[PDB]
Amino acid sequence: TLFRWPVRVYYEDTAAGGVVYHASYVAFYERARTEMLRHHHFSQQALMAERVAFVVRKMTVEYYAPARLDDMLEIQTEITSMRGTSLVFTQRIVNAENTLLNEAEVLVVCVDPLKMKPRALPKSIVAEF
Amino acid sequence: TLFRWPVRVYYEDTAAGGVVYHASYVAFYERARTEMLRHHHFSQQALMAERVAFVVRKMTVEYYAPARLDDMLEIQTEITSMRGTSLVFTQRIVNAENTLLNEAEVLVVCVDPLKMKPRALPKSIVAEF
Amino acid sequence: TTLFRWPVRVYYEDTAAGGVVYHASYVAFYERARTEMLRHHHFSQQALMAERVAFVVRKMTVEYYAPARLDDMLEIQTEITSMRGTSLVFTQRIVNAENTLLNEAEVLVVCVDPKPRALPKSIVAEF
Amino acid sequence: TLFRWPVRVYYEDTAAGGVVYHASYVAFYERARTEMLRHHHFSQQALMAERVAFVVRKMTVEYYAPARLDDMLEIQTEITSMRGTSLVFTQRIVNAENTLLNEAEVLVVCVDPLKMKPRALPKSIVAEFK
Ligand SMILES: CCCCCC(=O)SCCNC(=O)CCNC(=O)[C@H](O)C(C)(C)COP(=O)(O)OP(=O)(O)OC[C@H]1O[C@@H](n2cnc3c(N)ncnc32)[C@H](O)[C@@H]1OP(=O)(O)O
Repeated sequence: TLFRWPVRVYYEDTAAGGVVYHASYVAFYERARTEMLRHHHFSQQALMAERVAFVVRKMTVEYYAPARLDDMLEIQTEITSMRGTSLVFTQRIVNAENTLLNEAEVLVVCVDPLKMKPRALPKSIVAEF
Repeated sequence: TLFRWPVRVYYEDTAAGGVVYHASYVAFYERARTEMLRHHHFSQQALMAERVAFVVRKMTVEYYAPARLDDMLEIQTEITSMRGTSLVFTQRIVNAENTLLNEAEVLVVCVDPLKMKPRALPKSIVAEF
Repeated sequence: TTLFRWPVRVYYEDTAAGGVVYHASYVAFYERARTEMLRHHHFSQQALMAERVAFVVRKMTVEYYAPARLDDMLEIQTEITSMRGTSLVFTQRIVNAENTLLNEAEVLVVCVDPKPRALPKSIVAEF
Repeated sequence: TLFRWPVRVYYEDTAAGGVVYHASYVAFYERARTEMLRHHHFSQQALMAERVAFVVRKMTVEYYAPARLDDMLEIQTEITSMRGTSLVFTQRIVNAENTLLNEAEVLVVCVDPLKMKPRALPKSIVAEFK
């Protein structure tokens, strides 16, 4: 089920061309994943209490049009796949005119932050999604 | 042919998990492509002179193992495909023990800096690579 | 008075390997708050673009009293405490959810032509 | 006893105004302090494992002139005070033509990172910087 997250573009996100730096979008996507989990009570507390961390294993981003300084964006996020130890997030960013700026597909793996090796998906997360 | 670029990991690149933040690698890869171009005399000055800029159209990043604070990394970069308006860079990151940490494939489009619309690769770029 | 409040959530991108917010991240947080304060007083950046005005930091002093951490919801507090000629001073501080004072800053900002120009009369009148 | 460190300005460091973002200089200064420690044989990743870390307690930065894309900068760094738990770094940034761009003064405090509580500077670090 879709989760929406608003993001304002600030000077820090821009680059010399007047557009958002392409790596800043990657950070925006991470914020939206974090907020989606937070919304489902999967805070860092609840995660690291039942043995977890989440790390990015593979990420594909396709860039169509730029965001500019002071734009108000919407990050849209869905969990489209769940396996043994991993989830796939399907994400995209639109601007206030609903113009599609870029899209991402993010494979995420559940690990142990001390040693960082694949841990099975907690059943709480599987049932929640 | 392979272009090698060293990158040191600083606090600004790390996050609270104690490893490099996944978006930081995207910036590392960009620096290596910039320095690869610079090695062939395609500086920012030479590119502006021939009315050319490069933008990332699509990027896939594979995260195998973490970099940490104080690691001296080597980014390895090769141009593996050259189309009419487009270049594909294949890149990878190893640490000082030559452990493969990370790999990327980057589709880069040639645009004019005025309209940001695609344009044919400069003949010098085609001839050089 | 001019006191403006702005919330900021701490994300992974803001943290560093020590487990706390990287010290340069606070500098960005303070800039967002100045930007939003100006938006609240009807000086969005596209409006400022139309009046030929930009703002650049000339000098800043930051005091780091206690750290912010991943997932903290912070409040940036911002006041314009002086204005004269071409420049103005922002006084800013950051508190966490317990109202612990984490940080404070004094920022000298100069109005420029996107070179130093006098403050707009509307900006001075507003503050 | 100055320590010099070069830094190339990349597209990631620029902002919409065409110049380096004012917070990027702050990161440049941190890199130079880290490299000064590294030149004197100290690794902050290794020190972390010994429950030793350094945090910024106070910083002043003055911006005189901008850096731009592809500039090769030199960060210049000295330790000007050292006592108890703390060090003062005095730093500046010049460009390739030796134009003074930026200056900073940074009060740094040694802490146990587990508790984020100050501690005496390591004896070997004191020995190293006089
Ligand atoms: C390590 C990874 C990061 C790498 C480098 C970075 O980016 S560094 C990240 C940015 N820097 C920081 O986060 C440092 C934050 N500062 C601190 O944690 C602490 O100030 C610190 C141990 C240096 C110093 O603590 P001290 O109390 O011994 O020093 P000092 O007396 O000067 O502190 C001034 C005021 O701050 C208060 N104070 C100190 N620690 C506090 C805390 N944890 N929670 C609430 N208040 C605190 C003091 O009691 C005092 O309050 P009163 O004046 O009201 O009596």
